[PDB]
Amino acid sequence: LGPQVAEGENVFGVCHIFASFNDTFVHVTDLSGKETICRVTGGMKVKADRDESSPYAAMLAAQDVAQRCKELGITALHIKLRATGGNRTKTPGPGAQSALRALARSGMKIGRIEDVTPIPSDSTRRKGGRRGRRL
RNA sequence: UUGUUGGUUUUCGGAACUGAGGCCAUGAUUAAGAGGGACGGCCGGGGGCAUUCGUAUUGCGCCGCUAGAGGUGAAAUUCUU
Ligand SMILES: [Mg+2]
Ligand SMILES: [Mg+2]
Ligand SMILES: [Mg+2]
Repeated sequence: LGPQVAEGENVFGVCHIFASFNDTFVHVTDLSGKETICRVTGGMKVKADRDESSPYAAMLAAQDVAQRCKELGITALHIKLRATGGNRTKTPGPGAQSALRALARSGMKIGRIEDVTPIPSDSTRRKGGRRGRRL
């Protein structure tokens, strides 16, 4: 079902991983990124909203992305990790490691890894007020 | 400053204006680790006007795949074939 490639050569995809503190997205596209092979999220694997960002949920999602990518015919992935970005946090959420760990452990070749968190050159006011989120 | 009068022969001192002189060693303290100002080469997210760029947030159009997404201590209001 995949492309006709020599067995000494492999076909590359791009896995956009969006690891927030509320959910994890494992999204594999082609090199252009316009076409999609398989987007599974951490909320598609758990029943509780609290666990949508869990490392376990991120691992299970990465595993479904790995199987679909292989059956479609992807063999290697370029990783593009991102946090929420913008005015929000820049550290990737707890599911970032498990998703990338699960991809490598699922027999998925890894190409180039790069952080793509959108960083503002300063921007819109952040939510919370000047006194912040007084939790 | 002439005692027979008066005219005094008058002189007299002072007070103004004015010209030419000489003479004074002729006449201006210093340059504030006070200040002002000049100049010189710099220096600075100092101020005003115009201009340029940056990515992000939000919205929209097209395309892809898909059933969730979001949010939280947990949720729900909310968005969604
Ligand atoms: Mg969540
Ligand atoms: Mg959620
Ligand atoms: Mg406190």
